[PDB]
Amino acid sequence: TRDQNGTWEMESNENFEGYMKALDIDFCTRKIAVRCTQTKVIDQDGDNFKDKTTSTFHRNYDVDFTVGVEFDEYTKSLDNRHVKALVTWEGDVLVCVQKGEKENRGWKKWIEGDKLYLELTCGDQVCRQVFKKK
Amino acid sequence: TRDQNGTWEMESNENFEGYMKALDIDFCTRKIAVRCTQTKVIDQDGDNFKDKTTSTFHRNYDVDFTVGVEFDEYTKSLDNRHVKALVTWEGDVLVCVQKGEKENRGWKKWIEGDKLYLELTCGDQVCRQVFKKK
Repeated sequence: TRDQNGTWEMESNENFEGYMKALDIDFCTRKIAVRCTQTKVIDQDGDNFKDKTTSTFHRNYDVDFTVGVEFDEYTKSLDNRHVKALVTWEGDVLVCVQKGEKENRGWKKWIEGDKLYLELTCGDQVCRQVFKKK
Repeated sequence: TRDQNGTWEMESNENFEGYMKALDIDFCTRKIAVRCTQTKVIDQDGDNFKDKTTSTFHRNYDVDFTVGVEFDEYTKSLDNRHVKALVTWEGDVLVCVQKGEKENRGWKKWIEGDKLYLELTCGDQVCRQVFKKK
């Protein structure tokens, strides 16, 4: 049949790497591409085609802790280091010190209204993230 | 408030790059991380916390065309090249030639049984992908 309409999920993919190398695509772009599942949404009206390809993947980083109990954190998919992490309350702020190779490494986390605030520190570098409640 | 329970979706992220460089993280890992959106699911029981952060990469690539009408394609989900793409029917197979810098570059797309087949060619490298209805 000629009718390709529908939403399609990729089930096998052979020699994706050999093809991307022939296109001279760099190592990192290739690494992202091979991790993605692919969904094709095809809308076909006779000889008129609309093809939307969605590339996606997801990874999880999970930490469990008790306030006041030191725990070993292995920072997988970040810098892959071991730190000794200790979380305390300072007011209504959750404060963590990650003792290890890097000095002044830690974070602070707190709620204000309907937003969660996260400040990640290493050395002189601070990263500030803001999350909104779903 | 001290209640951090819930699902939190990241809305802003400042100096994530400077923080990761202070952790000595390589180019590719830094590249993937800054492109992911972030969702934090926090389960809080007194001072006991579980924080599951999911990092999601998600991109859409849309091509629209009419069979037999040449169109301009910018391959942003692969090698970011401009090609002149022309799609024709060969029987019930959709055949495309992507005219441009790369020699013998094109693809073929067809339905066989109940699955969608996509064969991508550049030079002597062929990639075969198979899709099922989702």
